[PDB]
Amino acid sequence: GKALVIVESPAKAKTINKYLGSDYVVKSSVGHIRDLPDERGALVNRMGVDPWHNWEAHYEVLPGKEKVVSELKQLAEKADHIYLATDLDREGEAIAWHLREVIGGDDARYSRVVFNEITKNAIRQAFNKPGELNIDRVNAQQARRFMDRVVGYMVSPLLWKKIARGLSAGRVQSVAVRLVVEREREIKAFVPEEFWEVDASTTTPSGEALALQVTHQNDKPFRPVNKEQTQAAVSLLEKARYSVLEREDKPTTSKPGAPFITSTLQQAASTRLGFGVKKTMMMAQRLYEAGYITYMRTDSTNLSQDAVNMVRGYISDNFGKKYLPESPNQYAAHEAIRPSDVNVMAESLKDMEADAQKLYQLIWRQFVACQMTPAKYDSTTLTVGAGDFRLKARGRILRFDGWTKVMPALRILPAVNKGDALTLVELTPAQHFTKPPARFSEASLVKELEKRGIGRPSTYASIISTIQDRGYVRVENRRFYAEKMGEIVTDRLEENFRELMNYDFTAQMENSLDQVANHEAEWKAVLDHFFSDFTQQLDKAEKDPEEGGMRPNQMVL
Ligand SMILES: Cc1cn([C@H]2C[C@H](O)[C@@H](COP(=O)(O)O)O2)c(=O)[nH]c1=O
Ligand SMILES: Cc1cn([C@H]2C[C@H](O)[C@@H](COP(=O)(O)O)O2)c(=O)[nH]c1=O
Repeated sequence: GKALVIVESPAKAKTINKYLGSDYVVKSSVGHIRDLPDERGALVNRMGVDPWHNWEAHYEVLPGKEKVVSELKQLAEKADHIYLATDLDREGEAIAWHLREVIGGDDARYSRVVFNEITKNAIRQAFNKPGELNIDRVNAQQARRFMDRVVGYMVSPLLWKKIARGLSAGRVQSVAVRLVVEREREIKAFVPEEFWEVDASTTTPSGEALALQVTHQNDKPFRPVNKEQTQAAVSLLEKARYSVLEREDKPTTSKPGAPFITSTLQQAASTRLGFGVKKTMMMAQRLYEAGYITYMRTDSTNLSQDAVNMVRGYISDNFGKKYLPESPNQYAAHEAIRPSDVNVMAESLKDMEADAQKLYQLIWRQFVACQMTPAKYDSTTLTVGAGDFRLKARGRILRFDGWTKVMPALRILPAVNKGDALTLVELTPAQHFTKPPARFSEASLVKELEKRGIGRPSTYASIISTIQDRGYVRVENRRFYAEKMGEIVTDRLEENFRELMNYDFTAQMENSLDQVANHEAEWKAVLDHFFSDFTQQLDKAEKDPEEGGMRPNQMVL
């Protein structure tokens, strides 16, 4: 009469099993078990969903999954209750749904356990008050896959006939590419502008060196545009008398960032560790399944009181009172990506390759740092007057490292009083040129997608990978480049699928899927509205170019 517990991977099973008594029998589904394969029976067949028949779906068991199916049913009868312990997100919710449909039986036999980490306490609480499968979330998850399937299978064929065979269309992927093609064109059309800067080396009364940057000439910002203007300014600066007009000494602080969420974890892992989005999410996943960190698909910077209290204890013991804030820091109930146990160091992780330990370390330090006091600096700003010019010297000295103490080990302005005379040693004119917009990176793109409300913790990685192996954009030197085909398709889609390509409408769809997940909308009605708009767009696109249809990629003579 033992209880059955189902998870989606052997790894999770392994870990969760350590915290489940003998009353439980943990089993992995090993994959999704089941999923998908003016109406056209053949189109509907390929899609596995019927837009013209109220979104009737045809879910099939994946290859070689019937064995696992019969393995679960068999274990299901022997169990008095079935616990679907899939991941906490919608996809996890849908997988749980599919397992229940297959294994069949009374709904009362099923509980949906949710937990953001696989630890003794988290599993305890998760299995103490088991919840029910949330059909709204399942519907929100299926609504998403149905529309993605629709766009994919209905827009792609049009692309094959108008542009090229094999091209793919993606509800969100095409919008993502659009961001890259837009950036590509801003860069292409950028005309670098020349501007100059003049730095001045001076000596304080006490003989110390003081590097100054000219900021103003005649109270207006100093922005010479060419060599002649710079020379004229330089010959004036060469004869001027330098003196400190203002000495601004102010205490400043730097606060630690918020604990990681999916998008910032990917950004930081990419910038600091050079890790790609896929690599990061793959390692993050293994760390989560091994019970080392909380769920890695989140956009919440929340930290549980237990997590906060465990880290504050670590900070007090290992860093001291001055690094412990009066009260815990709170940022912006899911959780941030943090270690499951702060006392587990990156070096102590079992069966994790070097890079996964490094990701853990990144996550660990960010988590610890986020609960530490601010770093304190004594900032100094010197405003120097030189005839009609004003020069600036900015300095900074660390007064208290605070949170930076958990980060790896790492300009001193000389002492000058206002009114002091400075001696000019040398003037250095430097030619600069405005730089075109930076190219999207592994990080900055997810960030841009997060910013525009387009992505989603559990889609960022997928979106980034999907737009790459299909000839639209390519990553070179850890940077995105839009391919000719990416621009060609993006122009076609913007012209004939404007609503589908619109950033706001795309962000709004995410809101609409969230409305479904929160019982504020009904999935089929949301799918109907989407399909209505979609088909209207699609019908015009299929027409001849002279009818306002999509332009073929021909270059007629
Ligand atoms: C994995 C996955 C998650 N999700 C999400 C988005 C939501 O932020 C998250 C859980 O949100 P919820 O608590 O509002 O239901 O699940 C999808 O929409 N599709 C997916 O494939
Ligand atoms: C300036 C900037 C850099 N980055 C990144 C991406 C890379 O991780 C890193 C640049 O390093 P890289 O040249 O070695 O690739 O910083 C962003 O993600 N956004 C930005 O706005």
